[PDB]
Amino acid sequence: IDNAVLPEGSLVLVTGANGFVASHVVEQLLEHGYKVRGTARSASKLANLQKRWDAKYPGRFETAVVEDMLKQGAYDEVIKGAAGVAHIASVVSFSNKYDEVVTPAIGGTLNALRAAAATPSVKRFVLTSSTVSALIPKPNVEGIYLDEKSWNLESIDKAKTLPKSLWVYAASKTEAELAAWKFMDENKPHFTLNAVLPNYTIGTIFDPETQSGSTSGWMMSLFNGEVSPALALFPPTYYVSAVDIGLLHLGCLVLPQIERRRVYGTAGTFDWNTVLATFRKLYPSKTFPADFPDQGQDLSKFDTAPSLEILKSLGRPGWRSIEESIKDLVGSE
Repeated sequence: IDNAVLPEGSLVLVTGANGFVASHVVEQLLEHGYKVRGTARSASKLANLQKRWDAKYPGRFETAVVEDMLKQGAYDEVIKGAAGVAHIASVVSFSNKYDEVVTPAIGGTLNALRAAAATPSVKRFVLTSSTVSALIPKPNVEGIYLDEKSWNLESIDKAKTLPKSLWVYAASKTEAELAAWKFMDENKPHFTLNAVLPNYTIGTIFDPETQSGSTSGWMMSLFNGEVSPALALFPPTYYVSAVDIGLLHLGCLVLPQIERRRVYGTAGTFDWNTVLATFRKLYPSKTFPADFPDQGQDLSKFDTAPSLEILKSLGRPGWRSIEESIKDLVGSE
């Protein structure tokens, strides 16, 4: 990578490396010559992914165990020697008290930032956030533009008032990311922070046994013919390729021109009927559900300027298409 701020072969700590999105961040780091120390709550969580990375990138991936993200000193061992940190682990609480969800969300974010601030070798920190820190999609509503100053302030109220799950998740992601930027502003540490905000990530599932509770796992369920009533809870939104998400994290870790940015992972709009149409083109002889009721379309637009700058600097023309992203997940013919 031209002008990479982390020298080739540098070590990057990736927390929560067994997650679906996180595993694509790992893969792109390893693909570009970096060493990765990937954490999980137990070594068994990473066993299958470790075997893949041991074959594909021998000697470049190391499993690490961080059982408790919230513990003081949780990262004291695994941060050592790291030049970059991709913080993809999070504590997701299902408590019916708002503070019991938002407190560990913020705490897990700050715990990693504090460890990085205490480690002089860390030059770059990338936080995995979500487009829900900007908005929950509003189908068929015009005039919505999201830029790097857009925040889901609406979600905090709804999470405290509604007698839902999506709004509570949105509020916790919003508060966690705000706490990260506030940490940088209060403490002015020696490293630079960027955040990647994926929308609906579509790509290859490297380990289906453990990664099927993910955006791509739910899509794979539909490919196999299942029609959960829960599909109606997903509004029309933007997709993004899993490879592209990995590249966006890589660019946030190594590209000199990307500093203090919120990088939207928002390639194009889609709904479940777009997915079904793509399935039918990829597998014309496979049986798929007929179209779902119309849910409207996402008419919002995101400022993807830093995202496209990253992709171009990394040798990509632009976003991977939804057809290619879904093919990465399900194959073709």
